[PDB]
Amino acid sequence: SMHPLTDASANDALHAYDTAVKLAFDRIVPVLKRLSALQHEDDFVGRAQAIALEELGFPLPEPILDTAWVSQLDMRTLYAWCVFETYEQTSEAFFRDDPLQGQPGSPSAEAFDRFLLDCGFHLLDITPCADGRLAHAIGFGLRLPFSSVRRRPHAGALFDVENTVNRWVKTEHRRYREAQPNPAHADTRYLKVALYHFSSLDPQHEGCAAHGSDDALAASCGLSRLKDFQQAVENSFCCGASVDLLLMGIDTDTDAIRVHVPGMDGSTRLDRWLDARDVYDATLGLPPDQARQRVSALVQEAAASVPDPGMVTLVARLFEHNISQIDYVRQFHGGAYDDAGHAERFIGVGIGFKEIHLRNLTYFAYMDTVEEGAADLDVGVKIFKGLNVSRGLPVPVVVRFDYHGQVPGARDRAVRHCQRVQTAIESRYPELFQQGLLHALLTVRDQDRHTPAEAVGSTIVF
Amino acid sequence: MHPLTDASANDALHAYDTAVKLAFDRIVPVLKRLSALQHEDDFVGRAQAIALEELGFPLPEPILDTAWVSQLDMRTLYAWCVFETYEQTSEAFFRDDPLQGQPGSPSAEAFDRFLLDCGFHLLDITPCADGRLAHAIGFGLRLPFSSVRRRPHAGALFDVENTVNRWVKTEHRRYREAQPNPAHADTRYLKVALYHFSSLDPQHEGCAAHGSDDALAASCGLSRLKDFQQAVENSFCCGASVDLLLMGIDTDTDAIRVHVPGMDGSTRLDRWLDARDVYDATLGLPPDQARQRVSALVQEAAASVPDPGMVTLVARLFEHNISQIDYVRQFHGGAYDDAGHAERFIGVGIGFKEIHLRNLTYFAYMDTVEEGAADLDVGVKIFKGLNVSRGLPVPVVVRFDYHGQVPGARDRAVRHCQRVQTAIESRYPELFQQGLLHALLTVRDQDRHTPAEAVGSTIVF
Ligand SMILES: O=C(COP(=O)(O)O)[C@H](O)[C@H](O)COP(=O)(O)O
Ligand SMILES: O=C(COP(=O)(O)O)[C@H](O)[C@H](O)COP(=O)(O)O
Ligand SMILES: [Zn+2]
Ligand SMILES: [Zn+2]
Ligand SMILES: [Zn+2]
Repeated sequence: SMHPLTDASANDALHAYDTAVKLAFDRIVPVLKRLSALQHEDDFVGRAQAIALEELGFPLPEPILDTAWVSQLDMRTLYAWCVFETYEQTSEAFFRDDPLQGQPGSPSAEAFDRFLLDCGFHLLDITPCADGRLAHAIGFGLRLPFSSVRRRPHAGALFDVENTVNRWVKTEHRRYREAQPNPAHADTRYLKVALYHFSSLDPQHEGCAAHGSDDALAASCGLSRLKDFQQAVENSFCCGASVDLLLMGIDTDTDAIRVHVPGMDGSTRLDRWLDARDVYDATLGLPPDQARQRVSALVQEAAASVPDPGMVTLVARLFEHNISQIDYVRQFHGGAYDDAGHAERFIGVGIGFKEIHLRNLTYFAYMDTVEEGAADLDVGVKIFKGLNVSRGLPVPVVVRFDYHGQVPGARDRAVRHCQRVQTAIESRYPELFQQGLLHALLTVRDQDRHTPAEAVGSTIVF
Repeated sequence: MHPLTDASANDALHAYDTAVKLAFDRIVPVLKRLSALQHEDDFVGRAQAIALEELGFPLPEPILDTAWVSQLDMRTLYAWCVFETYEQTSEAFFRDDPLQGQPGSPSAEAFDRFLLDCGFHLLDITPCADGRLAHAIGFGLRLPFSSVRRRPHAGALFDVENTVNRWVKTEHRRYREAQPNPAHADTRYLKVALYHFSSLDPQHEGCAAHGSDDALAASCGLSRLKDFQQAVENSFCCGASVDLLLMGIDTDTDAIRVHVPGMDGSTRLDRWLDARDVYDATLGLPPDQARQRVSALVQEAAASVPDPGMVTLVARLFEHNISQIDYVRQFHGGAYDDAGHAERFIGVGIGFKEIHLRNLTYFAYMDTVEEGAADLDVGVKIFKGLNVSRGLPVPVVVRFDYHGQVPGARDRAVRHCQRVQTAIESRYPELFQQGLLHALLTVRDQDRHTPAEAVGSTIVF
């Protein structure tokens, strides 16, 4: 890679990972086209199974192939099935092989938690925008181990203030009772980050659709939620409780971040920021340790007003990491992603997917209640009415809910919550359903341990 | 062949009718060939090449490129092919003038002069909208299309009040431009009502707007004619009148019959002069005499002493219709086998300037669906038997004329078309959702002689 701070080996491993997962999804349609052409031939059911097993790595539903002759092979359902099975194998390998090398207990996960405490933060809770183009922001954009971070995605970065406050009490409680992540009377803070995005190449149409592609607006709402969380904590607990804040954006064309370096008490400005492109150039010609020393100087000078020193160290580390992602896009994507808009393979709805860390793989819509999250799901369906329905393909929806395995009943409740979402989806797009253009897979994840999600129902039935 | 038949004209018109009808009827056979090929590797390539050869255009690629999922969407291709065929048909009408009767054509200039000599400064014709009469002007009466206002209506029930308004507009143009002639000149506006009947099966193949009763269709057509005249005479001072002509046509043979009127439009409903008796009466005569005998026959069939120019003009229509009688004997055995409805698409809105062939278009006049949905429902039921019976969609072409001098009239017309489309999609949601009904939106600038313009479609990509 060109920049002396860039992790060339990591760019290689990351690039192979992205390429392999995308290829698995992209070979579905060529395989299914080939199958469609065989549906009148002699041993089609047998032939199809062996073809699918050999080129997709999993079989197809026997009763679909069996019943093709009545009307025709139901490719819409087969497409959904294959997307679902590919999601499922992808997901499995994530938990089993740790492609990002960031699982709990991994060297880089423990290391980042240690560095974080060294900067005076005992938990990094980041809300990116739920835009599928930001799904790699943690693992690729900031090169952080995914298990060292609380990732809480929302459309336009509008996280839930009340639930954040509660995550803070939980965190405080484990500090008091288990000294995890650290002792309770250590001088560390909860750090809440909001991460907006924008398009340098098409600043006006390809930005954050939840804020009308107005960069200034997405940054303002993002900061406004940060400030509310901070105020909520101070007003809700005795003895000067507080949190730290960080506002950031990322360019969906180049993956370069920009940061509004705050001053000690959270003071940040919306019109001033440090851009990673600018940092990258100021250091491109230096030895690593001198480049690193310049990043700190730049972050320090860029502070809205006198900043907290740990904040400088952490923020400097994020720029150092993003530099690798900047070279990544330059070295693998001509300096600008050809898929500037939405190109996602399936819609994910419910709780953020622990295991999705790839750009443009999943259009995510958060929803804890259906009658509360329909809007974002609607934006996602209309996106896919273009990506998929226009090609004759259905809209593959993957429902997710985490649960605490160590709580009796929790798994069954989450499974029953998956089903009310499915029931709600079926009511809401009744036409798309009827026609075979919308399908749902239900999944649940024991968040109490590092284990694969598990499928617990589907709109595909035999 | 009759001594008065224009042989070569009969060939040219036949060559035209068979050409356009071939274009439309080649569609199904092509789509049948494509359907057989949709599992082959090079399907898209082979289909495009078949369509170019056969229909002369290629197909929407999205529909071919995705046939492997749903299967090949024939209903939508068929509609799209009918629309594309209509566009090529229509564009070539204005480009090539197959009838040799556009504005400024020698034929049109000749006939405009002849109408003036007969004492008439405008010829306004309402045939029943029935698809079996769309060729009445160009084939049946051999008139240049542009020398004539054609105003079709179900059962020939034209708008009395709007016709008076057309008379007013005509006089005004005589006053201000002396076009077609000075206002003081002793000419009259001529309104014609053309009803039809079936000589082979009079009980069921007649004018369905009037229950296939010949008398009712004849008498309602006259009722409108009288009412128009009475309306002019009552609404303006001084002279203020119009001339009238009630005619029918047999849809089995294309013979006309004229109720020759007295000078003041005195028309008898029970007595007519049938072109078949004219035909037989003059068949053994050399042309010069045959023309004389047609004259004396029209003179003698008048209800009371006729106007001299009316006698001349009606004699010319008989002389002209005798060729069309020979036409149907030559190329249709003396009786069309498509005795009934065999139209290739529904047309709604204003009459189609460019449509002049028998059983090509089921036309439903309407300003809005809210009115004349009855007339549209009739067509839709018919195309359930013609197209939905065999799995094909019902193709609708909406047309509105607008004055391409009024600023924004084109815009107004386009929005009028979409207003109709919404109303149609609401009237037949079952067919529309099952993809068994599609609409093409066309507007035509009626201030000059250019082709209509396609402005939207239910087929969407
Ligand atoms: O970070 C999140 C939230 O969203 P995402 O899955 O996108 O990261 C997970 O809940 C982690 O497992 C937290 O760890 P724990 O549940 O043990 O506190
Ligand atoms: O009656 C007609 C033609 O009847 P049809 O359209 O049914 O053949 C009109 O005189 C003109 O054509 C209208 O406008 P324009 O002068 O532009 O043609
Ligand atoms: Zn087949
Ligand atoms: Zn966004
Ligand atoms: Zn009729």
